[PDB]
Formats: sequence, C-alpha cells, structure tokens
Amino acid sequence: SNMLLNYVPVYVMLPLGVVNVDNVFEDPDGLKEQLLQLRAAGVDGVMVDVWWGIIELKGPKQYDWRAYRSLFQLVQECGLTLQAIMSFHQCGGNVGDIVNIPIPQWVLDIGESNHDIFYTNRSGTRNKEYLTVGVDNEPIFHGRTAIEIYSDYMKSFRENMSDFLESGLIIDIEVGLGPAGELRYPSYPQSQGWEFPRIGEFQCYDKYLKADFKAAVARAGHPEWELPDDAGKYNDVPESTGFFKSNGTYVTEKGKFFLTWYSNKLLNHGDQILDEANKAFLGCKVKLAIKVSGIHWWYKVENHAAELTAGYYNLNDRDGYRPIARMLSRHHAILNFTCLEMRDSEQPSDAKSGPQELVQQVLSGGWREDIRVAGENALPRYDATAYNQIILNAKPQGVNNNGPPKLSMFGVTYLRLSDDLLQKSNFNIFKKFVLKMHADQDYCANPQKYNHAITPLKPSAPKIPIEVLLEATKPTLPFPWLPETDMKVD
Ligand SMILES: OC[C@H]1O[C@H](O[C@H]2[C@H](O)C[C@@H](O)O[C@@H]2CO)[C@H](O)[C@@H](O)[C@@H]1O
Ligand SMILES: OC[C@H]1O[C@H](O[C@H]2[C@H](O)C[C@H](O)O[C@@H]2CO)[C@H](O)[C@@H](O)[C@@H]1O
Repeated sequence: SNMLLNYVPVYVMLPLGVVNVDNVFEDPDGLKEQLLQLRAAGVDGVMVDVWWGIIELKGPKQYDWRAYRSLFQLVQECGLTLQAIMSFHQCGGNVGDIVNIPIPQWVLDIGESNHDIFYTNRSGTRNKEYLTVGVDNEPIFHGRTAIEIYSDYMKSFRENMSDFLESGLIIDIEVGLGPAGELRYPSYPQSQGWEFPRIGEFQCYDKYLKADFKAAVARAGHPEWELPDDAGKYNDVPESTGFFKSNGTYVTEKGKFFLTWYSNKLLNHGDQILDEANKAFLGCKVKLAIKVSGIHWWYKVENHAAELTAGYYNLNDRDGYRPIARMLSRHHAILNFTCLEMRDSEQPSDAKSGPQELVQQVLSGGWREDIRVAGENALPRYDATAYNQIILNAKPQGVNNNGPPKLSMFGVTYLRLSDDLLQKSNFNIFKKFVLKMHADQDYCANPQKYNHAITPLKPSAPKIPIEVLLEATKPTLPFPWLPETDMKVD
C-alpha cells in the first residue's frame, strides 16, 4: 500500500481571544492573512475555543452564536478544517493564558451565594475556573444541573452551526471536561501560587464532594475515615508529606480507597458528559475527543504525586490512564494527550520528570484499547528538537513504505499561531515539521485518501460498568518506540 497511508494531519491553535469577551470577532482581516499563510504551508485545519462564558453570557439559554459563525465562515473560505472545543472553563489562570475569559456571570452570581459550586482545596480557597463535579447533577442552576447546561449548550451549538457541520468544516468536537478544558482537577493552580515541580493539592473539599466521600466511606465500613489531611501544600515535594512519603497514607486501605474514589469521580464525569455530547451530535460527520493533561513531574517516583492530585490514579503497578481510554471506547472518542514534545533531559533533575515514558504509557494504553490518539505540544516551541520529538510520537515505529504504519497518531494540534510562529526562520522550520508529519507528501485535502474518512457519529455503545473500566488498571508493557524518528526535520 501507498505512502499517503502514513500521513498524520497537523492542526494549529488559533489565538486566544480571537473572538473577544464581548462576543465580537475582532480582527478578521488580520486573522485572514494569518490563515492564508497556514494554508500555504500545508496545514490541515485549526483549533478554536468556543467559550461558554462568552456565548451564554447574558442569562440561561441566552446564546449568541453570531461572532463564531463569522469566524467559522472565514476559516471555511481559507480552505482549512476546524477542531472546536466546547470550552466550559475559564481562560486566564493557566500557563500562557493572556486573556481573561470567565465562565458566565449568571453562574458566577449563583456562586456568590453557593460557594460550593467550585472546586475547593483543604484551606477553603474556591477556584472559580470550572464547576465542581460535585454539582454535575445538582439542579441548582435556575432549575438545571451542570450536566444539563453543557448538554443544552452542545445541542444549541449543533442546531446553530448545522450548515458548517453538514458542509464538513468541523472535524472534531473536543468536549471540555475541566480546567484548561482537560479531564482533571485543578490541582496546580498558578492563580494560587502553585509553581512548576510542585506536587499540587487535592481538590475534593467542596461540600458536595465531601458529603459524597463521607457517605461512601460509611458504606465501606469506615464512617470515621476523613479526607486527606496530611497531603501537604501546592509546592511541597512528596517526601516531605505524610500522604506521599514511602509507606505513607497513599498505600493504606484508606488512602487507596480515597484515591480510587477521587479518580473515579473523573471517569464518571467524563462518561456522563460524553453521553450528552454523543446525543447532541448524533448523525453529524464529526468525532468526539477529550483532553488528558500530561503530568510528567514526579512520574519517576513511586508515589506519582502530581498525577495523583490531578485525579490520575497512576502508579507503577496501577495503570491509571488505560481506564480512561477504555471509557472513551464506548463513545468512539479520541484521547487527545496534551503534552507531546518534551524530552526527559530538558527537565530539572529535581522534578523526577518522566515525560517520554509518560507518553509511551498513555499512547500505548490507547492503542491497546483500540481508540484513536491525538495530542498537542504543551509549551511553545519553534526548534527542530521539539518538532522531531512530536514526529517520533506520531509514528513511533517510523514510516511504512508498503502500507499504513502499525502505530500512528490520528492528529497533532500545534500550540498557537502567533507572530512568532510566522516569523521567517521559525516558519521555515514549521513548514518542514508539516512536511514530515505528512510523510513527505503534499498537503492532501481529502482525508479519505489517508484513511481518515469521517462518518456520521453513531450512538454510544452501552455503559461499561466501573469494575470493567477498572480491569484496565492491569499494567502492560508499552509498545516499542524508535529512538529517533526516521523522518527528521533537521
Ligand atoms: O493544564 C495545562 C497544562 O499543564 C501541564 O503543563 C506544564 C508543563 O508540562 C511544564 C510547566 O511549564 O508547567 C506546565 C503547567 O503549568 C501539562 O503538562 C499540559 O499537558 C497541560 O496542558
Ligand atoms: O486554546 C486551547 C487551550 O489552550 C490552553 O490550554 C492548553 C495548554 O496551554 C497547552 C496544552 O497543550 O493543552 C491545554 C489545552 O489544550 C488554555 O489554557 C486553555 O484554556 C485553552 O482551552
């Protein structure tokens, strides 16, 4: 079989704020000259936040889709496809966030009087960037639950954008499930003083999560068990805590129990909302996708602290990503792994960082459960080094000259299209990165040629019970990676 079968598409995130808080598409002319450069480079499509807080600003079910319609139209004129994020989170407190976009005021307003709608840490600090899982099903938002708000929103988006959908502009709907749109707890909030190699904190202290946890321990036989109180603070290192030190609480019956409870809330949160998404886009030619954060720090210690606090119950003897993938399988969704570029040696030694190993684990787990895997770079990079790492992850075993590769990612969405990227030398490198993703082929407008035809979304398969999800915690050996890509940019 031909070469084109090796092709891996490349998408480019649009600038934050392209449609501003006031629901105004700010500078079409400018964007337009940018997009035209991307089309010339061979870029397949672009990715954009569809901010909940801009759209449903005025009041419940007061959507204004107008400015996004304009943007989508301009994208379509430029010959590019589009990845749309249902961004139900706030823009501002995370790395790179240059614009502030909060969640809806009417929701914020409720929170002034029910503070427990937000994620809360042990100290009682409310993080307003995303509604707590604790309220997925509480009918406190003027009669709706949070999951109903998201579901209504996606329905609305589907009806109002049906022409773009039916025209094949939109290729994938990325469903936002937490801060930065990722399925995770906001355990490393810059806005609270968290700093890089920092362990982060559990975020289950809001009233609803807490009561749920209390009732669950009581049913387990230990009504007396309580939420972790020996985990430390944002910037600790694990050895310095009772929870994460060796032989600490995390390996006790109660730590295990808490941990399982805490990581299960996410799996469940993701599964219920994807259920709604599936129903909203049923029949549309689009794939659904979720975003999983790459938390590589502490990966190389037995306690995987940062992962744990973010809600990924991953250890050396318990695969805590594979279960997410198996959950995605019923929805036929793509796991978008948000960190792909980093090399272990680029990390401060004191972080016990295992970015490359984390990647192999996560993509292997995906491929093993037979779902599609995509990903992004976590930080801005312009060098061949970044690029050649993303290319290797894309096709871990190199190109197949006589057939499709045995392993390949479904797509990669590069981190942001800025002036910097478009500067002459930077851009020249980019163009090569694009070319090698495409396996040296020219940009290929019909994805069916490279075995990416899109079909109408089917209904999810049936609910997989938690037990079964949790079987996927059995560790497996990763697939073998080459050491260097066979398609270097350099
Ligand atoms: O949730 C946002 C991102 O968080 C992590 O990115 C970190 C970098 O890996 C290292 C350092 O600069 O801090 C960043 C977080 O503030 C994660 O790696 C990404 O996948 C997430 O998108
Ligand atoms: O515009 C998409 C997403 O970008 C930022 O979050 C990114 C992160 O900076 C890079 C990493 O590869 O993935 C995260 C999610 O894509 C913004 O913070 C986030 O709010 C925005 O939705």
